[PDB]
Amino acid sequence: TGCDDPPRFVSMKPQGTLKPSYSPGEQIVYECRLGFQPVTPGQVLALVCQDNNTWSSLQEGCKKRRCPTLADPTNGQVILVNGSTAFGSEVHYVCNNGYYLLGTNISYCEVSSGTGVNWSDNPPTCEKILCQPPPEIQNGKYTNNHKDVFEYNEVVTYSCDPSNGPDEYSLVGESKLTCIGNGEWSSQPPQCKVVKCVYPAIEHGTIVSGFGPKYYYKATVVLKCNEGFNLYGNSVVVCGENSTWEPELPKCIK
Ligand SMILES: *[C@@H]1O[C@H](CO)[C@@H](O)[C@H](O)[C@H]1NC(C)=O
Ligand SMILES: *[C@@H]1O[C@H](CO)[C@@H](O)[C@H](O)[C@H]1NC(C)=O
Repeated sequence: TGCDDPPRFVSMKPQGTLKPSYSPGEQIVYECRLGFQPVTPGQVLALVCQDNNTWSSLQEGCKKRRCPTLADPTNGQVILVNGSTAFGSEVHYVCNNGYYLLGTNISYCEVSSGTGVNWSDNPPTCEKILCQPPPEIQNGKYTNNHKDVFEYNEVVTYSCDPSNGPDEYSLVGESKLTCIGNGEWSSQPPQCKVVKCVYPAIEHGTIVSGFGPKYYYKATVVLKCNEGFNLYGNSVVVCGENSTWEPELPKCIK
């Protein structure tokens, strides 16, 4: 009656295509699967429908190929996340602080070749993160203007110039910015401009805090009403970026 069904193997497959039923004496030849290689090259792998209607005994014949081992790129590292360079395993590339990755971070062990295995991508490099000097602004000299390039985390501080005339400047934005990316700084070069707010006045209400001669940017003035009045607006104002009291001035209604 024969042997109708053949057992599937880990590392092998029938070389050609199978028919529904086999009769005794016939043989199925096996071959390494993709990504495998012979355990003992040359050794012919085949099942034989024996005369007892069973399939003969065939040991496992191939073994997972492996992509070449990989070295850590300079200033970085390669991670065998799967614990080997086996076929069907992936590696991750990462760079040390101060360094960015140039290339493809994840590489795959693939049977790109009809015969043989190779990584899907070449290894990246790790390039040091050097960003160019920040732009000077109006009356704004950054530190190390004389310097030509800043490495990672080098920090520049922005200096407002001396007064053009009577009233001095007030540096809007953040004075200190740092080199955090290969071509990136952390903050925009901050505007340095004379910011002064109008003296805060309130009918029936005294100025509790402040009294600064000139209320420059970020000055802060607390205000409260005179005896008998109930506050209606917000007690604390802040000299604004646009020289406007932020928020609006309070009122002191009966
Ligand atoms: C190998 O590791 C990666 C990352 O954890 C995971 O995505 C993948 O499934 C793993 N593959 C194997 C064969 O373990
Ligand atoms: C690898 O880099 C790509 C961009 O090249 C990014 O989209 C991806 O999230 C990164 N993955 C890892 C594990 O670093």
